[PDB]
Amino acid sequence: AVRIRLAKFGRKHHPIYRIVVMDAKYIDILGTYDPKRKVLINVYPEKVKEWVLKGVELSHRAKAILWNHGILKEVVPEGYEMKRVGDYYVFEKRE
Repeated sequence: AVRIRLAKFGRKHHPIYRIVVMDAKYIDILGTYDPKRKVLINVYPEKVKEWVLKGVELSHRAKAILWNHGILKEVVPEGYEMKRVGDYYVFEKRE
């Protein structure tokens, strides 16, 4: 399926992860994350609103980054709920 997940980028002792949209290059890049310093180097919030509200599945850690860094809070409207589905997370309309 099309999912939001992490892809390796960078070097030994300094790993870097792109948050990407891919089907299992990439469909879209949602941002760039540094796990050691715990910062988002780049983020593209218009891209994350689009894909997340499309019901695309997020990996646990892609969800964690975007939630903790308040990216989800700025872009996901009330009336959309996050659901935990197996290994993934999805946002969908309440009703």
